[PDB]
Amino acid sequence: GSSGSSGSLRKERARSAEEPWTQNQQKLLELALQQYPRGSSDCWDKIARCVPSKSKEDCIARYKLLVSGPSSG
Repeated sequence: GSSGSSGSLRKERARSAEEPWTQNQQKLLELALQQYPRGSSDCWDKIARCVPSKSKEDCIARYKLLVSGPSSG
């Protein structure tokens, strides 16, 4: 765009802001989503516990995709 310094942020692997989910994390979460269903902000706070890699906030940001995806049977 226009020659500017301050503004929005650009994606970059280096930053590693939104790291991927390993077979483990993806699992620890799923299994959790079952034990700690929707409810109070605390409900999730617990889900993040089973995930020593991702945090509560991340757990919720991942759920959207988990529920926003097709699944046969």
